Amino acid sequence: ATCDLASGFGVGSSLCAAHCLVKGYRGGYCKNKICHCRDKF
Repeated sequence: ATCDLASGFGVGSSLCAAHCLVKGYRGGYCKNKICHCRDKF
């Protein structure tokens, strides 16, 4: 899962962002324990 607890003292926003950058997003943030990406080109 993208989001957890030991996500670098967070939830999983940094991973979500970087991970989605690979796909084609310009941002990523974990909300409601779910990786929600933003800006899909």
